[PDB]
Amino acid sequence: LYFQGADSCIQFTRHASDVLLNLNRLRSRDILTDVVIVVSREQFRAHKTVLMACSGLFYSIFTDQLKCNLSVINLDPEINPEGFCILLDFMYTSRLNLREGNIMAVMATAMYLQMEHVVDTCRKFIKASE
Ligand SMILES: O=C1Cc2cc(Nc3ncncc3Cl)ccc2N1
Repeated sequence: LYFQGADSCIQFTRHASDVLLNLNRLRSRDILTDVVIVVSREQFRAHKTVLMACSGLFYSIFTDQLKCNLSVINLDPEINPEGFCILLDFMYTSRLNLREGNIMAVMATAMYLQMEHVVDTCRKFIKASE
């Protein structure tokens, strides 16, 4: 549906999440993906704009006039690829699959990627688990 928003424009409730869903479908089909992220020898295709929109690190990389033309970006080879995969999934879905078994790897990776709200959330869940 839609609603009358604060600015008095018509606002579409599901639009942002539909856009994100459609970008994730493109990613699944490898449509218009323009970068490969390499972690611990594993490769992940993505759209630079989505990466930038979610991560301070990717924002810095792709606004650099030298690095914005790289179509392959290697990350720290100590990054847990599953940690990366979970965060990439989050970027494209809004859903973060946080578990006791993975939380430390996810949090370290989010710190490295400068994903501040994810780092905060990871912090709170650890606080509670201790
Ligand atoms: O009304 C509409 C809005 C709209 C968006 C799209 N786009 C996509 N659809 C499915 N998978 C990926 C993408 Cl990017 C296609 C048809 C229509 N029709």
